[PDB]
Amino acid sequence: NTVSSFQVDCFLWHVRKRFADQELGDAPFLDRLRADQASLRGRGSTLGLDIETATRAGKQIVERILEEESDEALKMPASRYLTDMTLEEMSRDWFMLMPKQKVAGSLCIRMDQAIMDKNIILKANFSVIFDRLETLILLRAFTEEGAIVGEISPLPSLPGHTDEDVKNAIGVLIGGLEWNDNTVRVSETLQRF
Amino acid sequence: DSNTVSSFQVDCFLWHVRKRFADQELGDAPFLDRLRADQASLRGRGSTLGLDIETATRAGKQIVERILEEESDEALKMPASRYLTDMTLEEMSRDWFMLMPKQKVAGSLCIRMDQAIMDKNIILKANFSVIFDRLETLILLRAFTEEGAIVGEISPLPSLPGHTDEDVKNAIGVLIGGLEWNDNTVRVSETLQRFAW
Repeated sequence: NTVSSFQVDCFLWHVRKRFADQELGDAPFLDRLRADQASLRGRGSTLGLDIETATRAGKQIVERILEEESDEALKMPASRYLTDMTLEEMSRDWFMLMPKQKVAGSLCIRMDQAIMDKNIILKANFSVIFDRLETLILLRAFTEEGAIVGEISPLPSLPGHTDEDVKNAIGVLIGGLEWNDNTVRVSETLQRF
Repeated sequence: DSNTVSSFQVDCFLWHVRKRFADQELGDAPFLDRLRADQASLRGRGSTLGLDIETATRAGKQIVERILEEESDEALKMPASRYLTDMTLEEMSRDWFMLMPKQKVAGSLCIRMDQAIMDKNIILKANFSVIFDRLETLILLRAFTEEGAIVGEISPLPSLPGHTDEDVKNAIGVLIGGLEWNDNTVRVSETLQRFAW
């Protein structure tokens, strides 16, 4: 497909662009770049296509090719690690005055019934794969003041958890926190996955 | 000088990507004519400079990996960081204890091992992230006996400046040392041999 090719081309041009802006890039390289820029512009018009749009489309094609890569020398795993929490934040000391604990989906859910009227955000350190959650390592609930008042942790002593298991556990946690007019928010990385 | 070998490598790797695209049977004739012609042209440029293509492709891969990471404009950014796990979650999670503690801070890394361990075969497993074919951020490394018992650890320190892949190789050496002085025989994981060393 002429269209598929063109998208890939606009995207690769874009990368050779950023490269030339990193101000590496020798003479004939900046020559080809200029020539390809003219070429693409006209191919754009002939195809009645929008370059910014077409660049975006080829980005998704190129992406899939790299994640598809079976070559050993170049292969990437790929699972990836997202950290919402600093190291200090994960291992930190916390206690509950009026503790509530609940195993669900191979996940241990905890919260302090005593806490009231706080604004709380849910931060999780966890791995993603294929644009969804793979393994949850830890998720903790923090008041505006950074105090920890809740935590969902994996139980490894028994089978693995889904991202379904996790999203459920969260919802169960928010709903417990809200009883005491706590307003509970969720990180933007927890929002996807 | 180097900007020309810099320019050469991206060209090599970008050709490769074009190749994988063409392999999917997606390109039209001009694209393929273009693929063909640039392969020949790339063959010339590596005879003259004096460069290996497979290696330069590899070289340009992280140059592009870089660019895709620093990409402003979210709709185009591609994260270059990846996550390797040698340990299970029960392993990563397990509490363990040293009969005879011996531990050491090394700049944002705690190095721990059990002095009571002698004449054993030990493997070092680690969960960590890696980037641009270099280790990026270690999460946990544990040292296991044949029977699965934890007898050592390297673990990141929380309140401190970031550690580096160098910080981590060094720390590994200090540990294998500690362990071999106790006459244990120490093997490192494949991920570790490839990345951390």
